[PDB]
Amino acid sequence: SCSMPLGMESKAISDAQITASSYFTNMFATWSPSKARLHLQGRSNAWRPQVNNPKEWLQVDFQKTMKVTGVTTQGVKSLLTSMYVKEFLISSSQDGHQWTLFFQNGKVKVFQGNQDSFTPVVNSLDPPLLTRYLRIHPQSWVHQIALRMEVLGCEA
Repeated sequence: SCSMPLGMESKAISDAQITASSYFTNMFATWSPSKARLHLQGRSNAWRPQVNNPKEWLQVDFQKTMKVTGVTTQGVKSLLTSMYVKEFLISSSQDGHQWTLFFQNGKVKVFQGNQDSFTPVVNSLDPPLLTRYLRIHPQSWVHQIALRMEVLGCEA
């Protein structure tokens, strides 16, 4: 009863609500944070950071506190090239300035992500995370960091 998609795919979460540490742009494509939407199609249809390293992150601002019970991630296949995140961390904030890593079994939880560029993977957050802001922190990837995502949950 608390697993509704919050609005990445539907665009109920607007472009302005999605930001990142950096993003990759060249003459071919512009992989801006607001392209990180589950199942999005087109030339520029995922977020990619400017460099591939675990210092990079993607942020969503719900604009109020929500109850988050899962995240869904997907990579992207750009032309003939596969790109996906294999493992990631999650951090959260109410105020947008002080952040907390999501913990499980005594330590920072390393979420197991994708195994291809096109199939979604759902990761449960238990206990649920009550938060206004979410950040995803890629830790390992195939070829390049690329993400499309959805957030699952309900009202706080």
